[PDB]
Amino acid sequence: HYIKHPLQNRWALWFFKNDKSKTWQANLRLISKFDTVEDFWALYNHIQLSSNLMPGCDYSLFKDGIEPMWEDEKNKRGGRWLITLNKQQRRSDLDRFWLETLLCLIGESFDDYSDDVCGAVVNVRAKGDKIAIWTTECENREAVTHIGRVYKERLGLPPKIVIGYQSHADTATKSGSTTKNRFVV
Ligand SMILES: C[n+]1cn([C@@H]2O[C@H](COP(=O)(O)OP(=O)(O)OP(=O)(O)O)[C@@H](O)[C@H]2O)c2nc(N)[nH]c(=O)c21
Ligand SMILES: O=C(O)/C(Cc1ccccc1[N+](=O)[O-])=N/Nc1nc(-c2ccc(Cl)c(Cl)c2)cs1
Repeated sequence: HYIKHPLQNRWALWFFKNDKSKTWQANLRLISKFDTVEDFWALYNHIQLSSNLMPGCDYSLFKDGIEPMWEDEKNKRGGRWLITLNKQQRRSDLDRFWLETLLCLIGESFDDYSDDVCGAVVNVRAKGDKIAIWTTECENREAVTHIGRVYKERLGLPPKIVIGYQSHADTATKSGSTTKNRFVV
């Protein structure tokens, strides 16, 4: 006898293929959804086993009903904690960071503040990979800084590695690199 183990939330995995030729929204595809521990690992292990990372090919895991874009009702007033990797952290750090990020989400690692979490995004870029946790209200200093503190600790980043929280509204009018931060941790 084998019972499945429900997650607190249902999650959706999205794929994105970079192409500045086409409008941004056109490059997004919903892969599948899951709401159990078993189904999470089945999907995670399948991607690790049968797929290869590719520059310009992003994955996003968001709560059911939240599209992984600024436009979404649940993201428009929100923002993200951004982790920027060096080019050499691609190997033997990116995979660890991403899985640890996924587990923060589905395990609701931020306690009552996990409610403010929308999802997470990994960008694979030759310029340097990026991982981010998106939250729903960029002005909720309490929730945002708590999520940031726990997230940084969970990833084991050295204290002198300062990570920043960007409002999506600011990002939309500049760039994730030149976008100034609302908070640091
Ligand atoms: C997350 N996101 C990104 N874009 C567009 O895609 C561009 C690249 O966004 P990016 O997140 O892929 O970062 P990248 O490393 O490619 O480059 P940089 O951040 O500019 O340094 C952005 O400049 C936006 O124009 C977006 N456009 C819309 N409409 N909605 C979104 O959520 C969104
Ligand atoms: O043109 C492409 O390169 C495409 C198609 C695409 C996709 C989105 C936007 C545009 C386009 N396009 O241009 O046609 N690649 N699609 C991919 N899917 C996976 C992929 C999905 C799901 C799981 Cl479970 C796994 Cl293991 C791999 C890896 S790559």
